[PDB]
Amino acid sequence: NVTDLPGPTNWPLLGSLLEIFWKGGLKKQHDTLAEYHKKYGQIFRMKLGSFDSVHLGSPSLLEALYRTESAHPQRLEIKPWKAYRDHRNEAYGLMILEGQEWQRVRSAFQKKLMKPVEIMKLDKKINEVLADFLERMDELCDERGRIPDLYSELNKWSFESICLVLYEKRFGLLQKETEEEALTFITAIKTMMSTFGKMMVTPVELHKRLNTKVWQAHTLAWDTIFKSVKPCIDNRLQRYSQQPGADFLCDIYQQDHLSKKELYAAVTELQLAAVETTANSLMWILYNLSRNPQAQRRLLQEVQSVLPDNQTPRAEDLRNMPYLKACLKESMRLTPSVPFTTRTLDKPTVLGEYALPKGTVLTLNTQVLGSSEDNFEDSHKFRPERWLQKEKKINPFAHLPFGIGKRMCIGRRLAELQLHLALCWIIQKYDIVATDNEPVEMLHLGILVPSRELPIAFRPR
Ligand code: HEM
Ligand SMILES: OC[C@@H]1O[C@@H](OCCCCCC2CCCCC2)[C@@H](O)[C@@H](O)[C@H]1O[C@@H]1O[C@H](CO)[C@@H](O)[C@H](O)[C@@H]1O
Ligand SMILES: OC[C@@H]1O[C@@H](OCCCCCC2CCCCC2)[C@@H](O)[C@@H](O)[C@H]1O[C@@H]1O[C@H](CO)[C@@H](O)[C@H](O)[C@@H]1O
Repeated sequence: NVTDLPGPTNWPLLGSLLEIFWKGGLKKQHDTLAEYHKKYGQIFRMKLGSFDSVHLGSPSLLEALYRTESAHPQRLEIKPWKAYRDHRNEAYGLMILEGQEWQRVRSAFQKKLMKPVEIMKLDKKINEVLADFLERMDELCDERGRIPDLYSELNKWSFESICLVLYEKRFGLLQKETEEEALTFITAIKTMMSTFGKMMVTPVELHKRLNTKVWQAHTLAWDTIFKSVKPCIDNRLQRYSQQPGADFLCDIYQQDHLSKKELYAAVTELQLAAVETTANSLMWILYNLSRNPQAQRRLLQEVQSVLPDNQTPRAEDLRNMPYLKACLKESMRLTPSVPFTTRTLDKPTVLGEYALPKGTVLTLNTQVLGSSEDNFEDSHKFRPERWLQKEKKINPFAHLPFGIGKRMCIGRRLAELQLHLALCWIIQKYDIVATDNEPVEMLHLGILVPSRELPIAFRPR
């Protein structure tokens, strides 16, 4: 068939853009899609307005796509960012780069942020950050052990951290009398990150022509952002000019031939695609911990066994902490920072008892895979163990917080590194206890963030 989908009644003009609201709206989209999947099975499809797409929610369909993968996979078109690059005449980046052009840049970095021997080498820099972060932590801690604006806090950490990795400089976000251009560049990011959203459901080209107030905002946001990044990536190059092998950036710029104009673009989308996501999972892991004392116990122990005394962690030991590394796992399978990624076919393909029309929009509901009762017994349970007892099962195509395919998360490594170190110093110097036992809903706003302030307390030892 072709119209056997099935899916939710196709109600006039809107499509399912009805229930989607008469159920919570966009911020609860992941939930309702989760139900349809429960309903209409492994695969179906819906149309929000004139937007049509088919949802994939199974380990089968996932391999049944991984294998049929193309050389240049591609997700939805982020036209607004593209619009800006063309307008202002700037390069593109792995988020929007395409086909050959993409594959080129990917390879160059891809081969350096996903190679342990290299990533692990970030070792100290991260700790330097982790250091000042905790040093500031107890200061923010009141006496109940709580932090006001935790997310905001963890975001500062992840920002400051990744920029030490990218521009090789501290921005001073972790302590007063050190902000200013720190936050203008931050706002620029925050403004830009909300505005572009509006030129997606609306004709960016139309906007541009009318020079709409919104077009101008987004423009300026990015105009600024590129002005904050450029010099940072010019100092890093002028500094490791005659020192081959040293700077991973300067090495790409020279023996992978890429223009400063391309590096600027690539780095920036790296930062953008980094920070919040990172911070976001860090917070959900903490949260899950605060709700499972036993598992936090078995975790503390493993952090004392491998680190007797309050000594500083180091990339490596992680090899000796299978419960922690898998705590971060299960955490992501129960509370994913990212619910789903999207793909575009560029050749008709086979899925379900169906075959897709080529050029179709696919929404890989990588979330739902977490409750696949056939791969996860008691899906609604935080069990860092299932990922350890080597008697288990779990086909890699059931847990994919970083996306499947070769156009999957390029950060994954360095992300997990950071989410492994910080989490050591945390569970080290602090106990993580629940401030309360009342409901906390996940809300899609780019990445599942929580409905309210996280009810978790940081009591010292
Ligand atoms: C807990 C942290 C993170 C999660 C869960 C995560 C999530 C993902 C996911 C699910 C994708 C989509 C994959 C697909 O197309 O199927 C993605 C793409 C990507 N991520 Fe992350 N990410 C995180 C951190 C990082 C970090 C720290 C960086 C930056 C160095 C990074 C940068 C990117 C980039 C540049 C892409 C686009 C790659 C391309 O298609 O060319 N990520 N990420
Ligand atoms: O930019 C990330 C997300 O990507 C955006 O684009 C993809 C979704 C397309 C529908 C979005 C629009 C629907 C109605 C008009 C406004 C948003 C949306 O998810 C958007 O809500 C957006 O959420 C945005 O991220 C912010 C958090 O830093 C939100 O506070 C902000 O409102 C912004 O919308
Ligand atoms: O969260 C917003 C979107 O929600 C879904 O619908 C998006 C369009 C929203 C439909 C329009 C609604 C808002 C205004 C018009 C009426 C209702 C999916 O596309 C989903 O993949 C999602 O698409 C978004 O894509 C962005 C790409 O950067 C990311 O924020 C993220 O992938 C997100 O899912």
